[PDB]
Amino acid sequence: DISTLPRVKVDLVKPPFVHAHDQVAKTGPRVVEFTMTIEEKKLVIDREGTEIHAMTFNGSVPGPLMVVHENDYVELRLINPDTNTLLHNIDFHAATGALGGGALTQVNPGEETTLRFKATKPGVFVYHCAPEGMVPWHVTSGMNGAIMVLPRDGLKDEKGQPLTYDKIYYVGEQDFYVPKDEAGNYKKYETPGEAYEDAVKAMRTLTPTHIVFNGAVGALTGDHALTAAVGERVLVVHSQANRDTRPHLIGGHGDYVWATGKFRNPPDLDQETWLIPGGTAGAAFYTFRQPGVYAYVNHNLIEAFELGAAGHFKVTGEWNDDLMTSVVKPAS
Amino acid sequence: DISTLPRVKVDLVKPPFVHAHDQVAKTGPRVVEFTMTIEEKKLVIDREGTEIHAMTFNGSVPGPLMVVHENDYVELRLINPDTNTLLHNIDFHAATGALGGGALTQVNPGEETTLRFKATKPGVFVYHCAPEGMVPWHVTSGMNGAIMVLPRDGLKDEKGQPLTYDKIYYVGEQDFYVPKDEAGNYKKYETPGEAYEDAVKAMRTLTPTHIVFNGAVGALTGDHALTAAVGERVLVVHSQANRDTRPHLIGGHGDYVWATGKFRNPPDLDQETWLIPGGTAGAAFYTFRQPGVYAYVNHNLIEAFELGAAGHFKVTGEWNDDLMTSVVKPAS
Amino acid sequence: DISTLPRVKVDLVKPPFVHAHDQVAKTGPRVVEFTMTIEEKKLVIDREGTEIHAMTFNGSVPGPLMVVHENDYVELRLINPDTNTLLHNIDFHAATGALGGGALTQVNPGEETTLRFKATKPGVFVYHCAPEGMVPWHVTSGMNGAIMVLPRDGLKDEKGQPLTYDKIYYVGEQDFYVPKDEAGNYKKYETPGEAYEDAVKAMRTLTPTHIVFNGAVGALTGDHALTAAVGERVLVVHSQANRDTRPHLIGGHGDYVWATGKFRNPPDLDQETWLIPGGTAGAAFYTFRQPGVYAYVNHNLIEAFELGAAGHFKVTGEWNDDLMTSVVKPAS
Ligand SMILES: O=N[O-]
Ligand SMILES: O=N[O-]
Ligand SMILES: O=N[O-]
Ligand SMILES: O=N[O-]
Ligand SMILES: O=N[O-]
Ligand SMILES: O=N[O-]
Ligand SMILES: O=N[O-]
Ligand SMILES: O=N[O-]
Ligand SMILES: O=N[O-]
Ligand SMILES: O=N[O-]
Ligand SMILES: O=N[O-]
Ligand SMILES: O=N[O-]
Ligand SMILES: O=N[O-]
Ligand SMILES: O=N[O-]
Ligand SMILES: O=N[O-]
Ligand SMILES: [Cu+2]
Ligand SMILES: [Cu+2]
Ligand SMILES: [Cu+2]
Ligand SMILES: [Cu+2]
Ligand SMILES: [Cu+2]
Ligand SMILES: [Cu+2]
Repeated sequence: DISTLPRVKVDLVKPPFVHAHDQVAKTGPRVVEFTMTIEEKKLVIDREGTEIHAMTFNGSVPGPLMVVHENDYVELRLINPDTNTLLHNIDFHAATGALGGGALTQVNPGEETTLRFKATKPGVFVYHCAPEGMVPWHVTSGMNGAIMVLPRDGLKDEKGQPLTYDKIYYVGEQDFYVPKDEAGNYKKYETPGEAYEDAVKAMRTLTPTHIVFNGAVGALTGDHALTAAVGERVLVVHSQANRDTRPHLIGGHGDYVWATGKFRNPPDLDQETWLIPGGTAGAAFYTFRQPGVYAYVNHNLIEAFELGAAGHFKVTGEWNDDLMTSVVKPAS
Repeated sequence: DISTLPRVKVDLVKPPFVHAHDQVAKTGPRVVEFTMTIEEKKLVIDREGTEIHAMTFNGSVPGPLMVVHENDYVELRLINPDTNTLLHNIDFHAATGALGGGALTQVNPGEETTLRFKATKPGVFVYHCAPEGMVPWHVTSGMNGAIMVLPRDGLKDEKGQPLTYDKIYYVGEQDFYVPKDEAGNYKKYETPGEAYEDAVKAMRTLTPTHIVFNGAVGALTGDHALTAAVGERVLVVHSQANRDTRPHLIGGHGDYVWATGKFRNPPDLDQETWLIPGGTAGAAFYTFRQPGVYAYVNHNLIEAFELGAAGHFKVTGEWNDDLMTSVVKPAS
Repeated sequence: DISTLPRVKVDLVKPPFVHAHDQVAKTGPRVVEFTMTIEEKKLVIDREGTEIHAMTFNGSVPGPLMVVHENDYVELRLINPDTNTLLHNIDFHAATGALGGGALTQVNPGEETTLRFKATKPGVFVYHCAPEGMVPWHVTSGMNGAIMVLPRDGLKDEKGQPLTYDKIYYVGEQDFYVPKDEAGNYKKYETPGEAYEDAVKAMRTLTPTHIVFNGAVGALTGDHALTAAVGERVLVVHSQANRDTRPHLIGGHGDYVWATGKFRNPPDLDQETWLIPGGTAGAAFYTFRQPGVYAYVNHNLIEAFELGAAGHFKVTGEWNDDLMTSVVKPAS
């Protein structure tokens, strides 16, 4: 009887940050209430000033990470304001039935809906828009995110012992297919609808023009680099709603990795690089052992360094010469 | 001494259906006899009427699923009628030696051969044609299928407890590379041989023009949707002889998944999406919990919804509001 | 205190062979000293005579396999002779900190450096060049290899029992992106630097022109086929520094496979084909059961048979008719 369960309202935060939550559940099952507003907006995605009409949940690419526990209910109020031009919906890969909710959440501009579903399987899962007949256009315009369903007793290692993270970040990776003219220059459009047939042709090449973290080339660099300290335990949730990726922490490892994101399985240990299939979220746990700059990349290095799938960590603390040292510095 | 073993003749059925078999072996090891006839035929693969010269085992794309038990012998009579134009052979990834049988089964039109091999490893495995110098042309013209070698005691979960399926379906996924003229229109040819150099050039782009289930866009929809009932346990065998895929049941999960298809390994649990590498068969087990339409897709959504890699399940039964419900239907 | 540990100097050998080592450690932890010389050289990569300016560690593509044990120290003297034209460095995915060593090993032509790192995680790992701003160009010009860190007690199966190999081979798989003119012909350049902007444009297509084992189409065939005997236990280490691959032994299996290459995890059993993600090394163990020719391929068969990712094993010994036999040889 759901009416007797506690309700808790969560205010979401912008990726790559994650809303406050408890790893080990401090309450019984709850109805966890979220609200998201759909925003179609112009986004500049590279250093050249290339602009697309992005389709977003809550104004960001990716959409925000939602965090609940196994056997909580998720109640999502989804709002499509009348300033938008398209029909949207939402499909949760965490959910059972009705196309993940897509069949029940079709909202025209000026409409809203509220969906509830039970989070029966623990793991990180993709959510994305999926309107009939226009599914990849919405997804590849940025309309995807992820949801994490923690076990009620938190994460465990391969021997069943607790794993506790100190920090968590969410990296959404996005493949974009920006249409090009005859000579290879990117086209611009006044409205999302203008782009539609050119977008289909661009997608059918299967060759993205940009692959980015957090919605733009260089988004997770500089003042927006991810941070940690030596000794900190960090969980990085990574999603890709449409196309395979292979994350790698340059200078580190994935100590414990759930490449396909489902926590009832034991983690893979000591990974250099792992494959997250398109339409999946995964999670990697690492304890930092050295300070400095790290690069976190899709290790198709062309995708990383030419097309945009690279971010940075900046790590503070003490250098350990036992792990690595320069014996003879570069010299003639 | 093989001459003292029982022989049993199996009549194959057209995908996505699977011939009758027992999950737990009710006899000792047997010689299991199959016959396949090669048929080169014209196939219409999309709604626009695009036609290719397909190369098939038993008239279908994919070829039929063969089912035996571990340590059975498979004896295959392979017939290449004189109405065909090409040399063909067969390579079983389940088999040990002679290029999987390919070296021993080269049949010109008007020839036949009989191969026997012992099924020593349990799992689902690809089989495909592989003639010297023309391997990817035959495979990507549809000349592939799969074989399932069940353990003698059936399937088991990750704790070693029995898993019994109620229904089984076989989804063969096919990448096609239809040659195009200067403007992007598909070419037509009178005979398979006419297409050969244009086919090589089309394949070398690494970009399929169509990716389909059961040989055509929309093949597993409408009257040919897959069916199940709420509460039924369904095993879906999925193969891809040449190119990676990432299956996903929209509105469901893979409860138990052998992504690379080999049953001595524990299944992965609770998968949203899984990667089947090209040249592999995998298997996913799901118990339906909600009625309605489900879409089963390759979750590169461009590959699914633009290029053809999508099918439907239609599921009968009772709706469970505890798992999902619309709290407020879409409204202004 | 490192100064009290034994030092041992290893002389590397050319792939696909591997330097002598012990599987089970016969000494305590050591400092293992390697020297590598960088060589930029012209390489002919196909039967048509296509030439690239390759960037190599020790004159080969791939670079040589280094073998140590867990908790050894690796000390690498890296030499960039003044006959080269470019800055180079090295990044070990086995190492912790400083971008895998890349930040500490930048050598202009005429310089050398010595790096030491502790091998704290067992597995096979990629190493590659990664200079700031030119990472994929160096990697996709051949500047990558692998390092194997064995557990001190050797390899184990999924039940923790020892696995001992009789022979080991290293297959480096390389994606090349040779620039093309308007009509599709490959361009030639006097120096590596001439090619740079054309190389960037070629890489951004994400479509390799060649995918090869051991640096050229057909490198592991003929007199250079890999050899084994029936009954021999063979470990094949396979790396791909940039792009996914899916190895398959035609006529065999991977009996025990570490697809993502990390030995603290149990192997996957009985694999037909396995996925090694780009930026990863994996390892497969097989016991040969039949003599004859085997093909070892990337099982995207277009990549294998059209673009070059195929090699051969030639296996001596006795044929076993119980496993496979021709019952009726091909006939009219
Ligand atoms: O846009 N409806 O609240
Ligand atoms: O190429 N990944 O869908
Ligand atoms: O092929 N996915 O990067
Ligand atoms: O080791 N980074 O590509
Ligand atoms: O999906 N389990 O990593
Ligand atoms: O075509 N031979 O039966
Ligand atoms: O892209 N899969 O071979
Ligand atoms: O890249 N395989 O869809
Ligand atoms: O959730 N289906 O793409
Ligand atoms: O290959 N075992 O899923
Ligand atoms: O090139 N320095 O030895
Ligand atoms: O397509 N593999 O990076
Ligand atoms: O997509 N890698 O072959
Ligand atoms: O079975 N070899 O492609
Ligand atoms: O990475 N372990 O196969
Ligand atoms: Cu939308
Ligand atoms: Cu989806
Ligand atoms: Cu054939
Ligand atoms: Cu094969
Ligand atoms: Cu270099
Ligand atoms: Cu790397």
